[PDB]
This record gives sequence, C-alpha cells and structure tokens, in this order.
Amino acid sequence: PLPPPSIRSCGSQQYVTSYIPTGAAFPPSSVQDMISSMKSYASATDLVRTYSEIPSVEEALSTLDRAAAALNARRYRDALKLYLEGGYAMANVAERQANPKICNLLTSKGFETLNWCARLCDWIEGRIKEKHPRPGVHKVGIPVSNWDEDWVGPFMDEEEARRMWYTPVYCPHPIDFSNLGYRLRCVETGRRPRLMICITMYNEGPQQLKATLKKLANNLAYLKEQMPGDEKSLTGAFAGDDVWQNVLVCIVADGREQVHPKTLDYLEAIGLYDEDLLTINSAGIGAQCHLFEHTLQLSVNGKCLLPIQTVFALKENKASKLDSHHWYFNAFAEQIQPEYTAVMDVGTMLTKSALYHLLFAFERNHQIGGACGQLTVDNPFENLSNWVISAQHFEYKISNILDKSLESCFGFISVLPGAFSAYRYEAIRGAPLDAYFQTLNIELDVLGPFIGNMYLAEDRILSFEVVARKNCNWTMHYVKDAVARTDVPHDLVGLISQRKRWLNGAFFATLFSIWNWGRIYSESKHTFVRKMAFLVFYVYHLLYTAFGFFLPANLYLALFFIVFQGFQQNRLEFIDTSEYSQTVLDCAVYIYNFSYLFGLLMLIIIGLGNNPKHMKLTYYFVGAVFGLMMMLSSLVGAGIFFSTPATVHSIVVSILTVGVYFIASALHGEVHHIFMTFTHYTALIPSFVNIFTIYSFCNLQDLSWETEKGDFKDVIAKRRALEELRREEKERVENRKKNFEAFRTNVLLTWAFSNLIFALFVVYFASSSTYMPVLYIFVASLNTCRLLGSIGHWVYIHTEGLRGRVI
Amino acid sequence: PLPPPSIRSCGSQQYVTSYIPTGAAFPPSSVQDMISSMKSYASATDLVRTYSEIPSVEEALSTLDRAAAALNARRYRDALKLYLEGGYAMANVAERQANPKICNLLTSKGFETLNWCARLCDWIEGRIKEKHPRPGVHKVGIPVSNWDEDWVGPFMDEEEARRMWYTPVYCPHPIDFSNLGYRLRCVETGRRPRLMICITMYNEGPQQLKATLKKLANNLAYLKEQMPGDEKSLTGAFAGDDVWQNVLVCIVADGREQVHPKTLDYLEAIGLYDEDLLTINSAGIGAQCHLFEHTLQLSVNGKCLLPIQTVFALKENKASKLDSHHWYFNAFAEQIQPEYTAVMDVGTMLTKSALYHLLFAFERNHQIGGACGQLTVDNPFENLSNWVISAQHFEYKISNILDKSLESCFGFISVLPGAFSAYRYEAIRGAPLDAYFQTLNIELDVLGPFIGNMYLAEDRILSFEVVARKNCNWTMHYVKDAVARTDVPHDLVGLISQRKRWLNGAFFATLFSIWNWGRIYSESKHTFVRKMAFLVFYVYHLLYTAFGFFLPANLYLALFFIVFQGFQQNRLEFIDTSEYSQTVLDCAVYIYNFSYLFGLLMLIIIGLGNNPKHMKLTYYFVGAVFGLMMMLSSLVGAGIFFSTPATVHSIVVSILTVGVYFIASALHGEVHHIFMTFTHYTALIPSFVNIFTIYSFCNLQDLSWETEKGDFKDVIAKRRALEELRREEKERVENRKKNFEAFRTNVLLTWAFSNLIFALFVVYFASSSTYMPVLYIFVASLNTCRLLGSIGHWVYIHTEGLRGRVI
Repeated sequence: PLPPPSIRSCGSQQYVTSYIPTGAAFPPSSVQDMISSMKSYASATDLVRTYSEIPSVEEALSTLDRAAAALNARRYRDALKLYLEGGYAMANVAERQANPKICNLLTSKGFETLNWCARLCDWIEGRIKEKHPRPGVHKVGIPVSNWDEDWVGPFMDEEEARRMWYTPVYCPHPIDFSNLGYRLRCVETGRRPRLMICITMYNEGPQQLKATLKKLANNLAYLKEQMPGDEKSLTGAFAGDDVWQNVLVCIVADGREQVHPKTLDYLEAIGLYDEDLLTINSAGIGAQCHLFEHTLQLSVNGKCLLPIQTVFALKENKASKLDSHHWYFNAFAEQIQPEYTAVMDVGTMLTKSALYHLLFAFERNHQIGGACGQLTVDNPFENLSNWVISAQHFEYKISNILDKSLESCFGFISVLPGAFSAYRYEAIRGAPLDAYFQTLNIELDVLGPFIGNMYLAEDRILSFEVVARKNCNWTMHYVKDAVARTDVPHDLVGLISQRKRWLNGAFFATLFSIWNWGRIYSESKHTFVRKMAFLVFYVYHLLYTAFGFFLPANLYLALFFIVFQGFQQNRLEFIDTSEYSQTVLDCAVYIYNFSYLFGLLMLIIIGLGNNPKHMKLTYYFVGAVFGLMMMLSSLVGAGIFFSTPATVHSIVVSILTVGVYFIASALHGEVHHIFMTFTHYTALIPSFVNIFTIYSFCNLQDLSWETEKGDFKDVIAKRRALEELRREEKERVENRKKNFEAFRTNVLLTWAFSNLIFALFVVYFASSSTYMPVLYIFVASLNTCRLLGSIGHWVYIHTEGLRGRVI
Repeated sequence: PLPPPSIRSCGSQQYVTSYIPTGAAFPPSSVQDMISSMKSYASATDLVRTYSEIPSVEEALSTLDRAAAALNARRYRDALKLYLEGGYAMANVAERQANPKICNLLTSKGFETLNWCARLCDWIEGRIKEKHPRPGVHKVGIPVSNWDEDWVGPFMDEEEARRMWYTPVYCPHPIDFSNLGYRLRCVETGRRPRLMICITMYNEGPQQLKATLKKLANNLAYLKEQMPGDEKSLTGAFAGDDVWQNVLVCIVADGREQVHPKTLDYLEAIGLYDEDLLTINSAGIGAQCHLFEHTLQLSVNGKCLLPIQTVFALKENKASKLDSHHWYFNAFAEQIQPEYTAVMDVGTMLTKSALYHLLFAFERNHQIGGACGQLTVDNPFENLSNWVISAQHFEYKISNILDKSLESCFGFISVLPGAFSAYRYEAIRGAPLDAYFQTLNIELDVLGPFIGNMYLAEDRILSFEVVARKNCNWTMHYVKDAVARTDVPHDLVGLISQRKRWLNGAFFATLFSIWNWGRIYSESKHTFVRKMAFLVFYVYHLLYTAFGFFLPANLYLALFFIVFQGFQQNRLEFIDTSEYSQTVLDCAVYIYNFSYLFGLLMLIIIGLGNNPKHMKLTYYFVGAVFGLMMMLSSLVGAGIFFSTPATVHSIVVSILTVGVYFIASALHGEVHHIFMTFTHYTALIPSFVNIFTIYSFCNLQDLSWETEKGDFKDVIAKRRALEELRREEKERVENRKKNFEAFRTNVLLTWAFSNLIFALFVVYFASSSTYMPVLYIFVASLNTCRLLGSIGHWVYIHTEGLRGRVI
C-alpha cells in the first residue's frame, strides 16, 4: 500500500517518465482525492455537449452501417442501441433538409428503423420466436425524373408508366429468394411472362447496351407484326398486340466499383437508376444486391419502339459471370416459372427474325432441349484492309457451317462462346443446373484442380448434362437463321487473351465429355438408333481430338518436307536444282530449322513470362515472320500442283482436301465470304496454332477465388483466436495455389515433350515418300466426314418441313 | 400536399410495398401526429438504457482505437468526444478489476487520457499554437515478473536490475525520433556507449536467439578478461571491469503477425516483453512500433554470464529489412552518437575473439572505414555424408581465401551476405547513408526498374559509397580471425532460393559499380598510387565479369570437346577407338547433345513456371544427372592427364589451373578442408552454374511494395472522390508491375540468346585444336592473378605488424 506517484501531467507535457508498482492495488481514498482535485475536464465536457447538440446525415449513416455490421456479428444489444441512435438521428435530421425528396425519404427511413428497433426489442425479450431476425422488406416506388410526353404506345397504366420501383435484398443463398418474402412487379400485378432473357454486363460503354435494347425492341415489333391464319405463324402466347407482356428482360451487373459511370448515367436517363434512393434506403440492410424494376419506353429518331419490361439487378461486390447466372436462374426462374430461357451477352445485336425462328423450332420439334444461333462479325466487308477481322470472319463462317452442321445432325452441340443460346425451362431444372453451379457450392479444395479448370467455360457442361439426363431423351439443335452479330477485337493481343480463355475451357470440357460419355448408355433413355449414332460420333470425336493434339508437329513436318526438302533434294517440278554449290541446298534447311526453333523458344519464354500487352512488338514480329513463311509455302505448293500433269489420285485428293470448303460454302449460298477472306485466313494458320495454343497452355494458372460485454482475459483469447484463424486461412490459400500450379506445369511439359519427341522420331526414321500419303489420307478422311455431315444437315433442313407429315 | 401513406409497419412485417411521392414535401402536422401515435419505442429505449448502464474493457479499447483513427484523419471534434468517452469508461471500469496490475494500469491510462483530452480542448479553443497535436509521451517502468535471486554480477542498481521500461512511439519518419521528445534509458542515466550492435529478427525460433546472446556474453567476458600493460591489449573505453557499460544491443523485430510465439515466450521469460502492458498502454497512440528496455542477466548451466544492455523494438506492421536498418541507424545512432556500428543477423554465432580483432584492426589502422569477418559453416565435419553442406563449406573457404584476400589487398571489398560487418560511425553519417536508403524515400516509379533491382542486396552500395566518398580517403579491410559460424540449408530448394536473392543482388550491384567507377577519380581524394591500383583492379574486375557472363557455354564446350569428341575422334590416350561400328562414335555425341538440350529446356520451363518447392523431385533428378556427367568427365580427364608422358607446358598449365587451390590453402594452414570437400564440390559445378543462374534470372520480377458535419451532396462527392482515387492507385500499380516484368524479360532473353549464339558459332566454325589453348590461357591467367593476390595478403598480414614502425 503506497500512494500513487505525484504525476498529474501525463498527456499535457511532451515527455514524462513514471513508475507503476503492480501488486499494491492502491488505496481508493487517494485515487478519489486525485480525481476530485481536477476541474479542467468540465470545460471540455461542456464543449463536447455543445458539439453533440446538432446531428448530421453522415453520422446517422455511419451509425446505421455500424449497427448492420454488429447485427451480422450476432451481437444484438449493441445492434439495438446503434439502430435506435441512428433512427432518432435521422428523424431529427429529416426536418432540416430543403429538398422535398430527401425529406420524404429520410422520414420514411426513420420510421422503418424505429419499427425494426421495436420488433428486435420484442424478439430479445423472448416474446417472438424467430431465427436470424432481419429488418423487414420494404420496396419503394417513386416517380421517374424524366418522362417523354410525346410517346405513343399500345396502352399503359399510369402507375406502371410513371413509377419505378426499388428494393435491396439480403438473401445470401439465392435459392431462398422466394422464402424470405421478396416479390417482383410482374408477379405482383398478375402477369405471367413465358419467355425470359438475361443480359450480363461488366465494364461496358452505353452504346452497346443501347444497341442491344434497340435490337430487342425491333424483334418484339417483328413478332407483333406477323399475321394469323398462316401455317408459318406462331399460335398462342406469342400472338400480336400482346407480345410485349409475355417477355421480361433481366440486366445483371457485376459490381458497383467496375461499372462505367456513363453506363449509370444512361441507365438513370431511361428511368432505371437513382443514386439518392440507393444511398438512403440501403443504409441498415447490408444488402447483397439492389434491384430496380420498370417498364421502359424507348424512342429512336422519330420512331417510338415498344415498351420493354425490365429488371436491373446490381450486385454489391464483384463476382464471376457464373454468379450472375446463379442469381438469375435460381431466384428469378424459380419465382416466375417461365417456359423458355435465353442467354446472351451485352453487344450481341440480333436480327429481326432470331426470336421467331428460335420459338418456331422449339414449338415444332417438341424434342429440342436447347438451341443456339449463328454467330457473325458486324460489318465484315467494311475495312477489308484489316487481316485479323477477315481471318476471324472466315473462321466463324467455316466453323459454323461445317462443325455445327456435323454436330447438329446427330443431336449434340458443343456451343462456342459467346452465343445467343435458348433452353426450355423443363430439361434443365434439376440435375443439370446442380452440376452447372457445382463450383459455387463446393470449395475448390474438395473438387481438385481438374474439376476446377473445366468450369472456366461452363456452357458445354450444361449441354452435355441436358443430352445425357436420366430418364429423359433431350437433344439439341442448331438454327441457321438466328443470326447474331457481334464485335471482334481489331488487334492481336485481345484476340490472344480471348482465345486463351476459349481454349482452356474447350480443352477441359472436351476431356470431361470423353471421360463421362458412358452415362448416355448407362443412365439415359434414348432410342437404340440414337445410341448407335452417338457411338459413331464418339469414334469420330476421339479421332478428331487425337489429330488436333499433334497439330504443330504435323504442320512443321509438312512445311519442312514439301517445301524445303523439295528445294534441297530437287523435288520441285517447275525448277531443277541439280545445279548450285551444295551450300545453298543445305543453307535453306539450316535457316528454316534455326528460325523455327528460335521463334518457338522466344514465344514460349514470353508467353510464360509476362502479360501479352507490353510485348506487342515481339508478337507482331513473330506473326509477320510466320505469315511470310506460310505465304511462300502456299505459292510454292500451288506451283508444284499446277506443274504436275495430274492423275485421278491427285485430283481426288486435292478436291477432298481443299475444295470441300468451297463446295460446302456454295451449297449453303455463302460463297463470296470465302473468296474474300481465304487469303487473309491462310496467312494466320501458324500464328493461330503456335501462339494461341502455347499461351493457352502457359496461363492455365488463372484460378478464381459474439460476446457483448467482456473482461481482459476474454480480449486476449479473442485476439489469439483471430490470429490463429488468419494464419490457417493463409496456409490453406498457399496450398491451393501450389497444387494448381503443379498441375498446369505437368500438363504443359507433357504436351511440349510429346510434340518434340514425335517430330524428332519422324524426321530421323522416316522418309518424305513414306509419310506424306498417310497425312493426305488422314486429312481427306476428316474433311470427307465433315462434308457428309454438312450435306446431311442441309438435306434435313430443306426436306423435313415437307416430309414431316408422314412422321 | 398529401398525407403520408397509411403504413405504420415497415420493418415489423415480412414484406410491405409503399409509394413515396417526391416533391410534395409533406405537412409537418401529419408527421408530428404520426410520431406522437407511437408508444412501443419507450420500452426499447428503457432496455437500451439498462444495457448502457455498465461499461466494459472491450468497449473502451474500441472507442479509443476509433478516436485514434479519427485523429489520424484530421477531424478533431469527433476525436475529442471519443477520447473523453473512452477515458471516462476506463476510469469507471478500473475499479471492477481484481488483478492489481490491471487496476493500476487502467487508472494510469484513464488519467493520461483525460489530461490529453483537456490539452486538446485547449488547443481547439486556440489558446495553444501547435502543429499536428498528439498525445504526450509517457514511458512506464514495471517490475520484472521473474527475477533470479541466485545471480552474481559486478554491481547493479536495484532500479536498473529489477525494472523493465516500455514506451510506444508514433514517429512516422525516423529522422524525427529525437525532436518529438523520445529518450532511451542509457542516455537518461548518463551512460555513453561507444559500440552498438544490431540483431535483425524475422520468424526465428528461440534457440538461435539464445545461442547468439550466449556468444555475445562470451565475447564480452573475453574482452573483460584481457590484462593491461601489453602491446596487444586495447586501451581506453574497452578495458576491463567496465566493458559491459560501453556496449548496447538492439533487437529489431519485423512484425507482430510473423513473430514466432515461442520467441515471444522466451523474450518474456528473460524480462523483455509483456502482453498486458502493450495491450493497455498502446490503445490511443496508434503506435508505429513499441520499444522495451532492460539490462538482462543470463545464466547458462552453473555459470552466470555478464549483464547485457538491451533494447527490443517491435514494429507494428511487416516491412523490409532495410526498414529495420533505417530505424536502427537513424533513430538510435543519431541519438546515442556512437563510434562504431556492427551489423549481424540472428543465428550468427561468434567466436571468443571476433570483437577483439575487429576493434584491434580499427584502432591500429586509422584509415579503415569498414571491415568484415570470415564466414564459416557450423559443424562441417559432422554429418559428412551430406553433399550440399560439404559443397557449401568448400565454396565458403575458397571464396573467402582467394577473393577476399585479392580484393582486400587493394582496399575494396564487396561483402557477401550475410556477414558480421562493422563500420565506424564517421565515414557513413552523411551521403553514404542517404544513398543507402534512397529506395525508402523515393517511390520506385521515379527511380526506374534498374535502380530498384540493385537494392535487393544493399550492402555493396554502402561499401562503394564509403570507398568513393567525396573529400575523404576511406578504405575497407578484411580480418581473417573474426570467425562467424552460421547454419546452412540441408536441401537443394532452400539453397536455390538463397542463391536466387544473392545472385540478383550481386549482379545488379556489380553493374552499378562498373557504371559509377569514375566517381573515385572525379570526386574522391586518394593518393595517386591508390588511383593507379584501383585502375588495375578495375581492369581485372571487367575481365572477371566478362568471363563469368559466358560460363555455361564454356562449360558445355569444354566437356563436349574434351570428353565426347575425344571418344568419337580417337583422342583419348589410354584407349584407342579406331575400331567399333561407327554407330557408337556418333551415338555418344548424339546422346550428349540431346540430354543436355532436354535438361536445359526442362529446367528453364520449371524455373520460370512455379515456386521451387513442389518440384523437388525434378530438381533432384536433373542434379543427379549433371553430377554423374561431371564425375565421368573428371575421371576421363584424370586418366587422359596421367597417360600423357608430360611436358613443361602441360605441368605449368596443370599447376596454374588446378593446384592454385591447394597451394593457397596450404599457405594459410587450412588444407584438410579442401581435401575433405573437393570431391563433393566437384560434382555440383554444373548444378550450381545452370540451375542457380537460370532461377536467379527467371524470378527477377520479385519487386517489393476531414469534414466533421456535412450534408447529402458532400457525402456523394466524398464517395465519388474516394472511388476515383482508388481506381487511379490501381492503375499506377499495374503500370509499375508491367514495366518491371518487361525489363526482366528483356534481360533474360539477351543472356540466353547470347550464350546460345556463341556456343553455336564456336561449335560450327572452330576446331578442338584451335580453341582449347585460348581457354587454358584465360583460366591460367585468372588463377595466377588470384594466387598473387592471396600471397600478397598473407605477406602483408604477417609483415606489417613488425614493419609498421618505419611507416
């Protein structure tokens, strides 16, 4: 027992040294005397009280946010106190404001907060039994700021025409959207739309959204304009004068931080967004996302389009596109219960007939479980001086025609991103969607790296699940007339990144399909003929994948043998090289080999090294070298072919190898595009193969993703527990990244060394006369099969319409 | 003007829809009537009041933390209110506690907080003029928990012996440590230590720290035990019976999160840490770091060591080691103003004579601006079955002897990490330290990538700045007898990482030195003979660096030519290969080339791909292959040399190439180590060169690093400004990373392609009879120069002691 040290200025002075003896426990009387001998504090207290006299909006919002954070932490008394303080603060502040909208919104928010406080107090007392109590749902409808008086439509109720509705949601698991008591305007008003469209958006300019909305309005107008009484005309819910009431459009953004500000300005202009309402009404909830609802009316030039029922959902935090599809499908589809479900991106500009053709196919066939339309490049002929655009145009046309026709003949399509794809909401409701969202429900550690890698491009999983669903026989189909025009990158780097993601997804989806093909026979219920056809397609798929795996080696072998060994060993027919100094003959081969090897080494180093945006010059240089090489090879090959007097074998091989493209293009009426873009596509084949495959394989690493009071010892334990949990989480993340990197490295090494070993063995132990015929036979077989598939698809599409009466 | 909608249950019910008309502004009377018609809130209010009756420690600490955060944000009224609330809460809570220490600490903290509140109120009123007001400094001394009664020392004041002191500091820029009013116990008590030691620590076990402290105590004991009256004995402040008062030890940790808990337990055991004091006294300050001060007494077995004056500084957030050196040097050196300054790491176990030899050299020479001791591996002979440890032991011995002697002859040393290095605090005070910490004061964007890369290993910058300081002639020196024993990794992967950082730092420091060598002649003031000697050393340095840049190609050429082309073209002398099938002769060369190329490709892919921890098996396999190849080459070369009848040229070349190691080792008396470890080191040369250089060059990417009230529009503007600032920061970070990656990729490509092109040209346009003599001449010249340097250093060290009387 000793008096405290005589130090009354601890924070007043600059530096003070003191000694605090522990174990004495002090006398209470001395401490009380020390406390009573201080009078300055009163002044400070008075000042603080004066400062505390007046509240402010910022303080109220901050207190409400802290209350929400406490409520999420399961501490209820502190949440109640903060909620009461915030409610009283807002109620007091609301009178100061001079803007009527702010005054009304603040008054409403204060009343809601006070009612929630009363309900929470009643629950804490034990009067009401609930689990996870939350503030009640309260959607607010307000007049639209700008309204076009000079607009003519079919008919619009004033409540629907001039009021926009808003509500923030908290639902953490989207499957519980309906249980928690949320509702939509369409369901509330009694309308039951039959078709739904999802338009995912992330970091886009207003122009793309404007074009997409205009095109959708044009499609609705065309659907309305069709006359009844015809065989072609649709019957039922898609007739005229009421079509706009059976279609709903959902616009799902990805995150408030990443949204382009001009997009928000445009959305607010058309009456679908308001910052003040979001700021005020979302204070206490801690919403996961906020949804606005309207029936927007658009006017372009002097023509007024049709009204569109629109729901705009904006998520609070950035997530994957699969998360947006999860929200859309589960919440909105399970609530509305539509019949069809269309998926597209932002910027996809449809033609006037896409919806009509899709609905016509779905209604006529009754066996189609899904459909995809044709994809096209916007303005291909304009600016033909650009080679990348022309190459992409040729690739799209040929891929569509040949591959899509061949795959749609058998009734199984591997849709390529990002198409405008429609599924009927009866074949995907159960197991297929469960397998679709498996990544979002299970952490990557349990699944493994192989399962996680394939979901980067996730459409093919849905396609395969629909085709092989248990106790059902669902088949897919391809519609030629559903044309969707997109925009393509103008440079190499964006194309490289896009092809990287496409190739990763395609490769691992193909591996999964080959692994699990047996489920069609083991579980599904198809016809026997369908099973035999699927077996034949399986054999073809295996052969095609195996040939595509060894493509760089085959390209190198073909170029080397034909061109350079013809020059060296005098096999070019239009010139004789028995002369010359025996130095040029070897020099050609040496130059070719050294250039090819150095280019491959540089490309792999750069691709595995850094992002392909600050290495533009090197990629351009390598592409130019490879393009010049390919053009030289093409000219030499054409000369060699023309010089030969020709034979039946030669002409048959030439036809079945090269002319299949032109024959199939002429059969379907699209021949001029091939003529325009064949030369441009020919000069990018080595670039395509080498660069895109190497960059895709190198960057496979791109993985995605309660005590109120207390004493001192509790504080120490809490801090230690938090530190332990943080360290364990960091360790787990490290382990996951290590596993994924190891897997990608093993795959890349296997691929590269397989190609190199095959090339070396074929070069050293084979001749140019015992190898080329095998390659010719293989290529001819593949192209013959593709041509037969295309012809079969054309015959079916032009015959079934007339011959379906019998069957 | 319309009445509010009749909705009194907004959060009470599950789901309610409402319409809020904006622009009406409401009637006040209706809102007042609606408010007055509610009575449930009172119950909630009462409950809240009851819950608010009792305070708690956690609430007080949280409020103080929020007050500190507000004060850092330049808002003063909110900070004052929160500080007052926290002070009153702590004052009320202090009486509840039953633990006397907690009661006393809480009472003191409450009084300090109230005094700071009063001072801040006075400042806000305008009575006091200050800039950046902060709470006053207040260091607290408390008794040590555990005290050893059975301990005998020279003499200790009870205040110093039984009290440990603590204070948290806020100084954001360490240069202002003295201005803000902080102080140290040694300076306060009047002691003026002359020598300082810094012991950096980060994520280490207690055993290393215990061993380091025991070794330092042994060094102090040896320094005390020396007798006076001898020529060898030191004179002055380092005499006997008072040596322990002239040495201070600073232990700087790197971050509370990363510190091993057992290390904290051990530190608390010896009376240098306490969690309760840190938790309580650091609540309001928002300290950058916390420092404890003591004079610790250690006992090992039955012998009691000497007391050590220790200051333990623990930083709040993790930073680089350069940050720890910044804090140490600036704050503590500028305050204490010592004479010398020693730097070491944790785990470096000194011998009994290191300090004596260092101080002896510094006092005798009077021109030495810095010195470094010899580095050794602990227990080399024990567990000789391990090859990595033996290879490292041989490398350390040879590097020390040859390179250090040669460089110390001229008076310029490039110290290798991490040595026990001592600088006198007179040649580094000004410009050298400014150039040392240039990275910490200027962001990497202004400097560029080349400047930023070299500071990864930062000692050589200090060495060069000391050597070339303006208007001064400072030279460095190497002491052979200052032996420091460390611990080395037992596996390949840790060695790989350590060598990666070492090689990056060494390469870029060497480039900087070669770039800026001219400053010695342009600015410094040396003797003419010194300038000529530095010119000669510059020529030698350029030649050595140029030879070392092209090492992999030379190794490949030597192995290939000698061994495999001797086997193929019958040049092995102990066997004739004119027989055989002409298939084996080519097969040997083909196998060698293919294996070498495949190994290099795999190594570069793995090194650039992933972290070298989950690729252990592949690295081990490649190392084993290269080791077997090197052993075969060594045996073949030994046989070839022994078979030859020999000549003057042959014996001279053999001596000057290989036997220089043994001659120099025998000259200095350390010969058995070479005999033991030569075989182990021979089998790791290709592994060293290839693996370490490739991994070092691949991973060069490793870069490091106010309105109180308000209205609504201010809130919106604040949110928009914060979003804009965040996006700009993200863009800047992206740009910096892009630039660094591009630089590293360019350097790697240059190195690899230079080596490959040189190798190809020499293989194709040269013979094994017109190339090997040049290589022999080059290697012989370099080794002759190194041997001459070593002999000169030995002669100087054994002669100057006797011959210094004349000069």
